[PDB]
Amino acid sequence: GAMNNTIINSLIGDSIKRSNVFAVDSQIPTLYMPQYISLSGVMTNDNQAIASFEIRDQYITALNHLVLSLELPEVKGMGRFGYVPYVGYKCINHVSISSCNGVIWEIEGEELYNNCINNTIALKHSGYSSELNDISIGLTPNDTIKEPSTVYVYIKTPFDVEDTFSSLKLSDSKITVTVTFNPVSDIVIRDSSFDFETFNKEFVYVPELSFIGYMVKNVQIKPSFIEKPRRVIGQINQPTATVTEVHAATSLSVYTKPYYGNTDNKFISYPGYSQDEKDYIDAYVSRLLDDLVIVSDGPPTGYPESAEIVEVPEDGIVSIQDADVYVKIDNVPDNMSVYLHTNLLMFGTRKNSFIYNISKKFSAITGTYSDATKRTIFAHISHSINIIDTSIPVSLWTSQRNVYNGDNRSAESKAKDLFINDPFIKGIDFKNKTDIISRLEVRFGNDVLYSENGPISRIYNELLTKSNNGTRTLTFNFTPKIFFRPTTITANVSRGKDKLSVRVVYSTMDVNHPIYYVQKQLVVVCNDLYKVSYDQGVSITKIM
Amino acid sequence: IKRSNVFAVDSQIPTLYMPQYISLSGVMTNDNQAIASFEIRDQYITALNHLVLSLELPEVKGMGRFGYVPYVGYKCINHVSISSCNGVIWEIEGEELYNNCINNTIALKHSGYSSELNDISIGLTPNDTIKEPSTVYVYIKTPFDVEDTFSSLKLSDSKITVTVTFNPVSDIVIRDSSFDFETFNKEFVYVPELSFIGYMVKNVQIKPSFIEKPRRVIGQINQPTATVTEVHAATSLSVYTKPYYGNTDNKFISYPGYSQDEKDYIDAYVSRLLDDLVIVSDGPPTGYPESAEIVEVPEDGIVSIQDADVYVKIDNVPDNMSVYLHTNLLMFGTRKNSFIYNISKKFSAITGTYSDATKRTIFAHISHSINIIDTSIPVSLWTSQRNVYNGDNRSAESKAKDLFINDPFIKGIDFKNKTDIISRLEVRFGNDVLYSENGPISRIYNELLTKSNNGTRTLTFNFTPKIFFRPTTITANVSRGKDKLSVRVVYSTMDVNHPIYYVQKQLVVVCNDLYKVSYDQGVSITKIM
Amino acid sequence: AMNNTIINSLISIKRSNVFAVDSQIPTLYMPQYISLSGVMTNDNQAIASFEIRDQYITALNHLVLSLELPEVKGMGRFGYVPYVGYKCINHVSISSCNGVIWEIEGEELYNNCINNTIALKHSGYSSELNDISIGLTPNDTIKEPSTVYVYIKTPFDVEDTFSSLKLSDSKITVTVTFNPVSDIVIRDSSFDFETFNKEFVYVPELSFIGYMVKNVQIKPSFIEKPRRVIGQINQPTATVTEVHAATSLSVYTKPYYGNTDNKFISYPGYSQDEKDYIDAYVSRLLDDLVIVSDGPPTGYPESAEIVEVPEDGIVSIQDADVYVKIDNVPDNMSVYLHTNLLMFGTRKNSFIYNISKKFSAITGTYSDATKRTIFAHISHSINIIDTSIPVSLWTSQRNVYNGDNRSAESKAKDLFINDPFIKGIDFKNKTDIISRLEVRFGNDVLYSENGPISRIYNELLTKSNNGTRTLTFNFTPKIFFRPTTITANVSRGKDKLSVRVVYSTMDVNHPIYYVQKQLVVVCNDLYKVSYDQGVSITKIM
Ligand SMILES: CO[C@H]1/C=C/O[C@@]2(C)Oc3c(C)c(O)c4c(O)c(c(/C=N/N5CCN(C6CCCC6)CC5)c(O)c4c3C2=O)NC(=O)/C(C)=C\C=C\[C@H](C)[C@H](O)[C@@H](C)[C@@H](O)[C@@H](C)[C@H](OC(C)=O)[C@@H]1C
Repeated sequence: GAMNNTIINSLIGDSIKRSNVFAVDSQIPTLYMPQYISLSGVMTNDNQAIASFEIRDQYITALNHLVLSLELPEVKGMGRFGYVPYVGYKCINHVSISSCNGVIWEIEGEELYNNCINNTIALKHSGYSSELNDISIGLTPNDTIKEPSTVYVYIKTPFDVEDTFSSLKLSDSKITVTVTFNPVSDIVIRDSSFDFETFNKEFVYVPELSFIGYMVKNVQIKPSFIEKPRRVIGQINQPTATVTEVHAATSLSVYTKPYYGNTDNKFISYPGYSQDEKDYIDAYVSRLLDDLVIVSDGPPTGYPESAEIVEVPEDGIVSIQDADVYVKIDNVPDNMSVYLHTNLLMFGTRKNSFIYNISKKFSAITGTYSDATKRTIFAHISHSINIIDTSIPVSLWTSQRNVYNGDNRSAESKAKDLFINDPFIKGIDFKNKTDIISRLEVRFGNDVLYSENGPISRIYNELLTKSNNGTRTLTFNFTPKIFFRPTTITANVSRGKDKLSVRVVYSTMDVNHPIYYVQKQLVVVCNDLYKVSYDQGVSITKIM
Repeated sequence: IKRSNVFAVDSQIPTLYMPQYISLSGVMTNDNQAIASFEIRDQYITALNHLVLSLELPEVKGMGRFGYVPYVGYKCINHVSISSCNGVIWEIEGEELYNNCINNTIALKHSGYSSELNDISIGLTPNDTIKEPSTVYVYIKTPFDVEDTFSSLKLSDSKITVTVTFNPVSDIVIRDSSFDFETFNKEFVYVPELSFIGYMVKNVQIKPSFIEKPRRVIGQINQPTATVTEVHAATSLSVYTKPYYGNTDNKFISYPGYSQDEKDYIDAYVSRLLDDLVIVSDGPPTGYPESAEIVEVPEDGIVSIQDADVYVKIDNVPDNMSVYLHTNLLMFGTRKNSFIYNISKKFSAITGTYSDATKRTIFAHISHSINIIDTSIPVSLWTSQRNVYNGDNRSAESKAKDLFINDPFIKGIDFKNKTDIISRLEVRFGNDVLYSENGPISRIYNELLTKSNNGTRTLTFNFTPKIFFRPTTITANVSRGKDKLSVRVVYSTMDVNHPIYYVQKQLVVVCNDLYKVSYDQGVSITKIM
Repeated sequence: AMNNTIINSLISIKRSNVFAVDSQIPTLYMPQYISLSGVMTNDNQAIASFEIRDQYITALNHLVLSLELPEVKGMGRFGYVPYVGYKCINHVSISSCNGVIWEIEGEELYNNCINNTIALKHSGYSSELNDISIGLTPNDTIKEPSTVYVYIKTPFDVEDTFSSLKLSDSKITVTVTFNPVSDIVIRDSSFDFETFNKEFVYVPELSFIGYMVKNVQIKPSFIEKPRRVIGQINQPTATVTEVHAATSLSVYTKPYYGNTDNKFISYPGYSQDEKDYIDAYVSRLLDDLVIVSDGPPTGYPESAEIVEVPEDGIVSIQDADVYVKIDNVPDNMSVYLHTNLLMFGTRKNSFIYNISKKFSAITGTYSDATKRTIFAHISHSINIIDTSIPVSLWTSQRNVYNGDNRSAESKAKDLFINDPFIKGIDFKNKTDIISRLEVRFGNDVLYSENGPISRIYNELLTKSNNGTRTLTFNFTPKIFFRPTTITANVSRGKDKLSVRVVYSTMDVNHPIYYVQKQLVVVCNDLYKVSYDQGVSITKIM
């Protein structure tokens, strides 16, 4: 019939005991009923915004999947304004889940975001749209820059790992969820024209905590284990950080963070919603091109005396030292000539030494002059502009270290600069592309626990977690979560093996390049093992 | 201390079986709805799962614009029924099968998602090939696939009949007026083939199982209520809206083809409007209705349509010709002195260059505020009775390029289902409120828990693992009248002078009822009560 | 707060605890990421040997091969193939003192990782590596040095610690055989490949997750070992002998470019979509297709038929009409179309495969500043096959015409592509050239299909967009169960799998007809892992 005769004869024609692979006994589970519960908080104000949510109900036996709502207000007025990508996560400074017995679980804003970086849905929900993240311009004092919106922040906790099995049980105890918010300055990208002073005064965080509550008939509570993260931020430009009292750790993550305290946090360009490396680069090239190639009737005006604008010769090639720039613009009027800004942005430590000129990073600029709009429409640009260039704060171009003026752009271009205060920036560039760690050494006391010359620990992290944006992580727990006691790195207090000392070898950069002056901070995250006890309320105990 | 072996495991000998991919040709039957019946009866086919329906799409020859809807294979399905001699074992509505597969990129690609199928192709001669023949594969996801061999549909020497009801070819096709649909609808025939993974099991040990059967109730047009009766044991409840285009001719100004992003829909619309929006002509433009207000662009480039300023600057315009802006391309107004929804006002800057060689304007950059809703407005609503103005002030050429879209699985009020029109949801078990929300938090949980970007407002009752456990259901009380689920929605208030306000809405409520699979004297299902 | 309707609904039968679980103490162990430098050995194939023997290392899994790609300096066009790290691999073999435990062919390891986006990205998929870079001076940097990571997916990773390869105080040798650097590199004639091939050396490093296990309790396990059979060139048959217990059988086709110089007109670089391949081809052809010149164009062969575009704009190449209209053309110059850019035919007065006929409309604007044509919109019928035709076939002895009527400038821009993992007859493996598939277990027919339904099931069951015609026999969960296999009957002759395909035939006047095909049949055989006196495998028969 339908089955092939070769198969029928292979089977039809018994002694050995076999496991039933075609049927299973449908086990009756614990009688329960779930419900999505949303709660309004209590706002408190260094005058940091803190939201407190109290969960106390006889029928809320267990809970998991915490989602924080945030009502973003209508933004009216003049100037350029936009929210940072995944705005909802960037709002969060700290989250604490505590009971009468103390803190059960807590996370720093950046660590919660890092744990959700692989979750596209959670990231989209937190605020990733052209409506929120593109930089909008307000023309009149009553013009709407941003329409009001609601964002949803998934607060991933260890209670979600195995759904109902991992859920936080409530032993007739009061659970308080505390959310500490970062200043609105962090989540906003704006220009000088925008009235931030008024905005910061008028802005208020409007949060609402949602969770999946479970009403369990005759609950049989058993003790569980929980991994609690603990971060350590090293001193400015120090290649070392130490995590004290490490007794039972499931993982250790190492990454870098830039420090922009020495700057005004202003940047030349921002790509808006489009977040690819190419998008960041293109946004920068587009901003520079306005001043880089000028079609004018006589030498261009409105630029500093320090600026050296050169007329493009008949051959099209302009020679800036060793660098040759080919500039050819079509439909240029007979009364006008093509000009090139040979030193748009320049840096140097000594008056007659090596110079880093952004105009030298261009090799070919082709376009057509529009008689109707009286502007140059660029066709193709050949350049060597990188993600680092786009990530250089404006302050460093005009820094005291620089012997030259630095910023030779027009006043128009300078006015379009945007303040970026994103709290979750990693590495030294906006895309965290440049790996500035040449070598990583992890020491458990005096002994060397781990060492690497390549980011193989990041490769394993990215592979094992199926993430495209991982960190140099040392996982100690390869045992299945919830159903087993996690495997940890056991300490030896007597031998001085109760600390994790991380040492890195930062890459050596050129002093005549502005990124050299971007202050660095080594972030070391340690996940400590704790035991959840439900005897006379919920409580946690550090495994030692 | 006693420790569990985490580095080694005893390799259990499984049930002796042999799988085989079996493909069957059906029996076609013809309201003259196309129905395909597939009979599965073999002593050696002990169990089956992973149903895949193949469809041989024919060569499309002739004149006019033609293209298939994205995921054409899923859109073909109106209903699927898996039945035995004891009756229906499992059944699903076309849209619900598609909804269950929306997160499966592979299944969606297989069903027909290509530039070859979905881009709108134009036929120039009556014998010109518009679309080349193709075969699409529709994965009919069933609860028998959840845990592979463990969840498989067992055949107790019983006849299993797979019945596939097909939607009319009108639903899966996007065409213009020039296309001879009358002939196509007559000539078109569904050519199906059902494939499945069959298992020959030596000494099968069948045990009873549980199955979730989806039930849907579609509310009346513009009625914000729907009720699912005889709810005794439900595992979930999904709530969504569907647009109803009966009050229209199902014609739309633009369609982006294969490129399905929100931006792609918007760009396709802007491109279609631009042909009539900015005109380079020798004297005032002709071929437009008297109702049209085409204004010559002044020297400064700014044309003022009320409070809205439109900057229009076209290069290489001949000395004998002038640049013109259509100030009321598409307009809507309920009353003569009320708010006006003007599509030309949705543009702020239009720059381009006139080509002397092709005698046409090549647009460079467009600054506009056009949205996904604009692209989703049926042409009929612009020329609606409620509109005191003419409405459609486009050229006869532009109007002839309009496409009929009859996609049966459209949700919300826009083509991308972006706009959430439910302001408040209220679910009642019997008479008592089971759940209520002011925000789409149930949709957020659905999208998060299922790792889907296109979820619905879903109330999940079962958070217990499937197949290995009896699903956690909402327990009913007949005596208290708690034997039904009533859904009441409050729609988001829109301004009356916007054309989309007149899109008829339909509330869809899906209930997953729990059934017990019994294998005593053939396969049979029993509703848990 | 909980709703009153829920509280009233809840407030004898045995129930499984779904809200709590006993946290079982696992086997005491400690993991460590261990990286090892190899031993390089050298038609004169590069082989890297990695020896794993340590008292602490009890078990291992997740093999990752690191490769140090050197700085590429000099003149000419150069770029690496996408997923360069996987393409480097010819063979991988994990062996003990008792012999080979597990081994895979380079292409099969890549096929097993094609659904893993992360593993593919790590192996080298960037604009920095895969876009074709041009070197202007002999000391100009074409490619900056980079490190690529190749995830060698093994059956020991399936269930993490449970599936891990245990080392019974035995020496485990990981042997990696490398394909020639010619395979992983896309370059032009201007590039000094001769020097590069001499100077290039594979710099590998094997990383793995080692486990130090206190009081390990080793139990025997099962392993699926792949076997590949490549049929004779263009032959629609291949047989895999000694098939006693197989879990699956995959069937696919590969092109053979031995009859060519492996040179191709265009390559899209990093952008790998079908449209990207097509656009890169159109862009390369357009330079010679539409010429703006002062009088008839020069620098083309005598065989070229360059026609001046009439006032009408339409140029008629036989039945095919090409509309060409270029703006801002100088008064002294005219618009010209190359009516036979690439042509193929087997007879002097028969059907022609002309590439110029594959164009219907070409619009653009002439730039006075750069003295070149800037194309705006192109209407064409160019396909993935056209882009996949090797240059040799256009100039082949089968062709009555000259074939390649492009300029010397265009011909110099041709790139050598030697990617070892190309499937089908096109670069995107779009064209399905198998009309029918027949699989025989011994002399009896096991499976037959007229459509690629086995490929559809493979793509669906593995959640992959790039699958093959696969016959899976094991639908039982891995590691926790003995896999389900086709059972042989040596006495009845049923101890081999014979695959017979029916290839759809191409048009003899179309250059792709002369692209050689190869049938590839992959069989996964079941083996038992024994740990008694070292690690050893035994074929299930
Ligand atoms: C993290 O989850 C684990 C929980 C551990 O803790 C502990 C104590 O809690 C558990 C649950 C809460 C379970 O619900 C559970 C199962 O439902 C289950 C098995 C199955 N395991 N074995 C056990 C021995 N038997 C038998 C013994 C003698 C002859 C054969 C065979 C099956 C199991 O052990 C379970 C289990 C535990 O062991 N499924 C079956 O019974 C079955 C009908 C088929 C199984 C098919 C696959 C093989 C299996 O799905 C595989 C893909 C894995 O995914 C799981 C094993 C999973 O492990 C990992 C790792 O993934 C565990 C559920």
